[PDB]
Amino acid sequence: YVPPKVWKWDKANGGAFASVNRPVAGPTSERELPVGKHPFQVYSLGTPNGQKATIMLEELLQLGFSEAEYDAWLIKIFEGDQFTSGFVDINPNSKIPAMVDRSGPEPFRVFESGAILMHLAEKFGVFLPTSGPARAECLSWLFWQVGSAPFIGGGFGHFYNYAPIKIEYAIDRYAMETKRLFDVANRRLAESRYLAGDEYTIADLATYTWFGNIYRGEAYGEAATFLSMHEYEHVGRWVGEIDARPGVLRGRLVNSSKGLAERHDASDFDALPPESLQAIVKGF
Amino acid sequence: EYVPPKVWKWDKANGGAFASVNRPVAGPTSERELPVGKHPFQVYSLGTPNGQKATIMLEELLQLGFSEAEYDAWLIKIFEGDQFTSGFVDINPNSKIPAMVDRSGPEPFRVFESGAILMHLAEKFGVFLPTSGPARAECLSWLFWQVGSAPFIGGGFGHFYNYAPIKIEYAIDRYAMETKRLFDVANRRLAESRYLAGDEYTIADLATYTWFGNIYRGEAYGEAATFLSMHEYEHVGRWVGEIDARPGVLRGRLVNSSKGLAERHDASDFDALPPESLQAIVKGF
Ligand SMILES: N[C@@H](CCC(=O)N[C@@H](CS)C(=O)NCC(=O)O)C(=O)O
Ligand SMILES: N[C@@H](CCC(=O)N[C@@H](CS)C(=O)NCC(=O)O)C(=O)O
Ligand SMILES: N[C@@H](CCC(=O)N[C@@H](CS)C(=O)NCC(=O)O)C(=O)O
Ligand SMILES: N[C@@H](CCC(=O)N[C@@H](CS)C(=O)NCC(=O)O)C(=O)O
Repeated sequence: YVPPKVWKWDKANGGAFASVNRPVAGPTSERELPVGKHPFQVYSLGTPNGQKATIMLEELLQLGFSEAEYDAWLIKIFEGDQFTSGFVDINPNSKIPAMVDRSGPEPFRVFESGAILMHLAEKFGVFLPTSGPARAECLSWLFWQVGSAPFIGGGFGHFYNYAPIKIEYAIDRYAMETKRLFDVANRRLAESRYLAGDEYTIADLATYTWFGNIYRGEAYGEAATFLSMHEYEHVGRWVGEIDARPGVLRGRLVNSSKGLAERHDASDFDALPPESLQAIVKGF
Repeated sequence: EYVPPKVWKWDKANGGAFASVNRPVAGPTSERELPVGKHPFQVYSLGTPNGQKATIMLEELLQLGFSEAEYDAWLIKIFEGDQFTSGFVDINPNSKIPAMVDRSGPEPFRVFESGAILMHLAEKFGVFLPTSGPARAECLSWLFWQVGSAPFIGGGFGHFYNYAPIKIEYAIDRYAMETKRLFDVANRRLAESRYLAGDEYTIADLATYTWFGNIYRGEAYGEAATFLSMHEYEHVGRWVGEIDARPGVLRGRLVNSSKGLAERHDASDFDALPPESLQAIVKGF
């Protein structure tokens, strides 16, 4: 194989995502989004990125902020729901999560999980230092997470778990980088309880959804063995602490095949068996 | 066909040119302190698109008269492992450029990641980022979009098309397709808006412009502009052309660059270059 002078879209690419991945953006059909009664309207799926948004909102509800009540509407990314006119209008990039803030007289969109986390942390004044050097430390780790997850999911996850052919050079490239990123976190968590200081912030939440899912064996087949996750004992400590947070236990279940399809009221969780909200096990 | 082992082992080089630095472990590999100059901001960087975000931002602030944005930009040679000295790891645990130390107050502190540097500076000086209101959310959305998507352009497309030792059709196709999709996102936005997050230039534009302009104008990744049909993105081209004319862009692009200044330690340093370099875009080597 020799790359052509001009790339053309003529072959399938993406494995399980080959029915949605395209070289062009924009909507593929006309459909409006549903709107509920609560101030925050979230359009998402319970992947690590969706979980950032729904955990953040559940964290705010644990603190008593009624302005954080939310409707979490299901977006099925294997089905192309991210390409409806209504979804593209709230996220031009056609990825979950995306949100509409309806808490004021004029609604507006917020897209990208990092922007959603920042927006909510700034609105309520929690989980992000409002000023001082600690703010810069938190932002540094949050942007680090956003800039590095593509290597873990779009790189390692894709080539290890979804690509139709196993490609040694690509698997090696992204397995190596994923381990390096876990080592960055592990070395930080050897010296600090949380990534950006002594307290849990949005930088921890953002990293945790990805790292905990991989570390505890729930993501990408046998990846936890493949990547020698046992090496990262400080990551493990921090995953265990965050796993225990009530807002994490609730938020991780939203838009999830193992939890709630959607969330429209706090009482929706009463439909689940009590075991679904109990401690995330660590052993085998 | 290849069969992955049960447990991954680091048994083969990976990275092409970058195989002399890419590792599955983090942390410092030598003890060396960072140099420190006289100015309030100390930047440790290289004039890649990500380094240019930092140096352009500082030059934009100096363009507005903010003397508190004066800076030393020290060169970090990423092919040679300068990013793994103890001094550099101390300011960026992730060992990537740009990173900086804010020495403007009584206690210095690190800021790492280009997006965090842009936000830190925009918040400090109250410019290039709406301080409140729905426009702030729009700006942050586009800025995080840039940071979350550049890995597909550089770590995906650029790597497989330009650096990997073997041309891998599936990987080149995956990331060429995604790079084009991201250009199309920007192109469709810029068809309806002068800038990404509204009518005015913000840090979201600066962050995206360094990458998109370098690819679009033909200076990144060999023949990528022809390969990716850059001529298709006329609104990206219009926006690149507008940002190209800003003096802070023209100066900041030249910092830590093999076609500009190796380092910046004072505003007069630019008088070492041909004067035309400050007046029109210079394409990198
Ligand atoms: N940088 C983005 C990444 C979001 C992302 O990868 N979303 C995925 C699910 S986790 C998605 O919606 N993919 C749809 C698609 O690629 O078509 C963020 O942090 O929100
Ligand atoms: N178009 C995407 C569809 C899959 C997708 O969006 N995956 C998510 C995780 S479910 C991902 O890798 N997100 C990267 C990030 O968060 O930056 C692809 O082909 O990789
Ligand atoms: N998300 C990071 C990406 C920074 C990045 O990719 N830095 C590259 C040069 S542009 C680097 O220093 N690479 C060194 C290495 O990989 O060893 C940011 O926006 O700052
Ligand atoms: N370790 C890196 C070294 C090269 C590198 O860091 N490249 C930069 C551009 S020079 C990149 O793609 N950064 C991704 C980003 O900005 O998110 C690799 O092999 O990809």
